[PDB]
Amino acid sequence: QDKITVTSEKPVAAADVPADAVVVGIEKMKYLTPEVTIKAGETVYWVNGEVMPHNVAFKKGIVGEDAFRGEMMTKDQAYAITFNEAGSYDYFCTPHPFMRGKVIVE
Ligand SMILES: [Cu+2]
Repeated sequence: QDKITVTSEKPVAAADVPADAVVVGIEKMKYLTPEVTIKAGETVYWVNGEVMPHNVAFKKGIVGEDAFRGEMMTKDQAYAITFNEAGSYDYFCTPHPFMRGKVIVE
């Protein structure tokens, strides 16, 4: 089905993120780590630092045949995606498509 596994449909509190996680922070309309590289099976967390809501989304054909739109995080919410397959995955923020980043899975 999908190259990815979503954990929780819902955003979790940043207080729920584990200490050893790879975390991509979001501040000032930017993903703070624009290119992160993990191994298949690892989970990436995004944590929104600001009051502007931000999500993580994938166009069609990137993590599956369909498009994927994560739920919106408000301030200090976090969001997790587990990447099962090796590859390069671009995401963007649905209401702010100039916000982009990528995950390299190997
Ligand atoms: Cu955004």
